[PDB]
Amino acid sequence: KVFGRCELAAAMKRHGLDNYRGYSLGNWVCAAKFESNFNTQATNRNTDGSTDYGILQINSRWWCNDGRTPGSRNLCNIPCSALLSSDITASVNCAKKIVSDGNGMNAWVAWRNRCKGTDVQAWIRGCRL
Repeated sequence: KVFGRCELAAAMKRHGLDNYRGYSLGNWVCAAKFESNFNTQATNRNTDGSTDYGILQINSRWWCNDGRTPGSRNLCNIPCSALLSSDITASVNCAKKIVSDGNGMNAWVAWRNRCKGTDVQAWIRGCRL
């Protein structure tokens, strides 16, 4: 499923991401936009053989099991395919573990390179939250 930007913002707020660990809602919407273009089915292979899954492009080396990433952890205790659901609950809860890991949202290359230091709240203007 491809989200609308306000529809995603509403869903992320419902699941408690707004100001989670100090990151306002605009950061999470901006990250999703540049990681996946709001597409829950987005997958991307990495050079080391791991794969990124879902709206926040969560990686199979550490956070989920896809059965083809040898010597990998499953810290969110889910199959990676669960991150492709139009229900974003698993993606959001796993992201809550990731952002608490220590590096914050710098864990997402796209957020750091494309959202950090910008007017992220522009991503929720006009939305009815």
